[PDB]
Amino acid sequence: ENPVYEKKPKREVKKKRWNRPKMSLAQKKDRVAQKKASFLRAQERAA
RNA sequence: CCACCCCUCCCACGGCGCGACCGCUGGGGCGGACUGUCCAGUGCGCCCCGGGCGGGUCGCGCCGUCGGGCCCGGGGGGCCA
Repeated sequence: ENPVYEKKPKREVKKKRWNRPKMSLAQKKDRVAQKKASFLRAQERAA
């Protein structure tokens, strides 16, 4: 009788990011700086 | 028409210090993610700037030059005029 497809109307999206963004070079380069500081004050406090 | 004496036009090229324009670019603040075996650190989206730098566009001031304009225009020597 009526095979034609009435589409579902695209509601206004508030646009929030459920996905985690890609970690930038500055952050990645700085983490390994913080880690190699954290390791050397885990010796200076220790020894 | 040119050598002589001031001034004046646009165009060309080079220099120079200035305006008005896309990038680049430390710090002040919203907003959110994120990191570190101390509370401390790092991008990020709207904007704000304290700045400088050239790229070229665009528009100036002034200087350069046996400059180009039938050597623009106005106050003795050579022209297949």
